[PDB]
Amino acid sequence: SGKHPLVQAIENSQLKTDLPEFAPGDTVVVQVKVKEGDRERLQAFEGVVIAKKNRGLNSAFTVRKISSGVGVERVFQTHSPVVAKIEVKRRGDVRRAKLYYLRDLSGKAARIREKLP
RNA sequence: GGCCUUGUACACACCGCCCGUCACACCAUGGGAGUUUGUUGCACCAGAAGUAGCUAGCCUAACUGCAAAGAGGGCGGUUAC
Repeated sequence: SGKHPLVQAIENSQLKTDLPEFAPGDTVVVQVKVKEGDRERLQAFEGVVIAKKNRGLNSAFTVRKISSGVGVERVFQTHSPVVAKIEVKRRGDVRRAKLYYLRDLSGKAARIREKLP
């Protein structure tokens, strides 16, 4: 709430009301809507959350994964309608908010310990 | 000019035989700044399926228990090769 009240009021009418709770270090599956011509489908993007920005309507989160030996990161905009659904598959145990150090690790070294209730 | 003997790689028989460089044509081959293929010795990194060990997170038909739940099993995690 660092913006003017009118801007806050305009942003508040667009907020999603069903996002789950998730934190950096988790692994999530994001369903993205893909539109080809008139063909609508859902595509899954599964990976580790390495960064999360909490800014209301301007909230975002970064997901990193390995695809056919190539690392790929996508910075999803949380409240965009393109993100159909977010599932939390596993909860991780980390010590910091941003996990950019995972970019320099591979395979076993990049494993994240599971957070145990 | 004639006879005997001797040496010879000459026998078309010394107008013999025959050697090497240079020039010409062909053939195989050695060396050579480098270029490139296969294979291999170490040293390290990464590492699947699989097997062996340890775990206690989760889930559970046959057994035990009046039942609560145990035993056993499975998934997961993890170490070695």
